[PDB]
Amino acid sequence: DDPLYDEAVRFVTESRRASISAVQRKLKIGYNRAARMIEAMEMAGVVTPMNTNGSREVIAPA
Amino acid sequence: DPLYDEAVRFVTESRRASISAVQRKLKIGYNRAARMIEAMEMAGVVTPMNTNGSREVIAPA
Amino acid sequence: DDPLYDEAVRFVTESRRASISAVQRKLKIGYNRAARMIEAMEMAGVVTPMNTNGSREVIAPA
DNA sequence: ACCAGGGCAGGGCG
DNA sequence: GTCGCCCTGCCCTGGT
Repeated sequence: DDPLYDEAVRFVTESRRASISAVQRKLKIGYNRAARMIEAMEMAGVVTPMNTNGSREVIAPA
Repeated sequence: DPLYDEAVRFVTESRRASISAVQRKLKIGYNRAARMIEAMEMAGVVTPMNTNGSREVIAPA
Repeated sequence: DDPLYDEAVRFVTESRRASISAVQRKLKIGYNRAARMIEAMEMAGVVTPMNTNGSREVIAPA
């Protein structure tokens, strides 16, 4: 539902970075907003769940 | 970034170009500090990273 | 004026270890928080600046 | 009442 | 074992 969602998924899948932090940097948005889009990406199988140390890997092809 | 000149002044005086040093100095987060180091690199104030990961400051103090 | 500064100073001066990492572990604080306090100790003459070889020494007595 | 980003601790690396 | 720095996620300030 976020206007930036499509752009966030593009960034994530092109850059191969699945971090909330990286999205915040690229789109100049806050933690809550970026976290929600990442959670949507997880919910939609674009991005992995995080492992114990918080890192995720990009599922979707670029 | 409105703090760009301050960051430039900091690195050119200290000769330190770590993201973290700038982040602490300017009381800012990692993302904003990284962005500023990137701007300094694009403006020739500091070098890009070498093999290990360290930058040199090119601008005079 | 970090609340934990005096505590950090007592640990550094007792241990003779002027290290950001040792303070992190001793106090259970983040890297930047510990680094800020080491920097503060440098400016106050409690520890030396970082040497060109990396190292730091404690100046102040225990 | 909103919301970017700075407060926090620390894992993963050279 | 040790070190410092990059970059992370999570929590809550700061602000016109």
